[PDB]
Amino acid sequence: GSHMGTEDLKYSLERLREILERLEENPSEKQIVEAIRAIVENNAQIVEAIRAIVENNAQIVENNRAIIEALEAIGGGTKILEEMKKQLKDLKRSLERG
Amino acid sequence: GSHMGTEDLKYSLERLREILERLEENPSEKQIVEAIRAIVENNAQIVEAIRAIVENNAQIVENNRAIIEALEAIGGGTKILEEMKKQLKDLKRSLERG
Amino acid sequence: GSHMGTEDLKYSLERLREILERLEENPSEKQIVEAIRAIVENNAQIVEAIRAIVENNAQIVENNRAIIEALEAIGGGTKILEEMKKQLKDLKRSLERG
Repeated sequence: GSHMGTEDLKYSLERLREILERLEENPSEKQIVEAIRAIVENNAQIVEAIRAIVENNAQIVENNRAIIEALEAIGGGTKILEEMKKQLKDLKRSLERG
Repeated sequence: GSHMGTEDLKYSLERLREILERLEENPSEKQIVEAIRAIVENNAQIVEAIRAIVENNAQIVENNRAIIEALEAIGGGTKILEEMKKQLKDLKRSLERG
Repeated sequence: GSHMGTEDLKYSLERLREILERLEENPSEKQIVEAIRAIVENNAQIVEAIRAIVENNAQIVENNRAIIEALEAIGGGTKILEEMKKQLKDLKRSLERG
């Protein structure tokens, strides 16, 4: 699995903090570059973490549509059909984004 | 549409990577500032990407409530009413956050 | 509440922008470190904002499962049971991630 945890992001930034503190205490070209490096890598980690979450969210959206279809089946003939079908289409719209 | 894709974030960071590599190979005031600039802009892109996603998530939460109301209708008289109504309120709580 | 708003992230980055602009206009060791500092802090804010959102999303996933159980109850005997139960398990999988 390529899924990244929220805690994983935190731990990476804790290291970044250390580097920052070292930079502030003893400003230098080395510490500046190392600080930037860590930030650049961490930025990727954040996006990658978001990616996995978004992909999961997409599955949830699809799952939500499955509920509607099942609901409309057993609720067949009930007014709710008029509005629940509209929601399904809206979920599809969301499904195609991420 | 102002929606930003996950891939869009990646591509921006790929450019950032290039700048980092140039910085590391040839440290300089120019490369430092340019690296920082790219990071600052990319940070905005991440938040803006999150914004759109969160706004979509808010709509999903509202949509989830719509399912409950439709469900409670056809399930009227069924015990589930006691608990499903509690969920709806919880979804509302989430709806008002983002 | 420890929940952070999307707007909160924006406002922080607006300050970061100002620092960047000052850096670009007058490059200096001071502005470089201050720019990095702000970025490091803002990176934490982004992750913390994500954390709260993800935790909320987890609750939504659980809530979605509650809908299924209520649906399956009133729809008992209906074919939908075969597929809706599969979704519930998939939601559980998502619930255990974040």
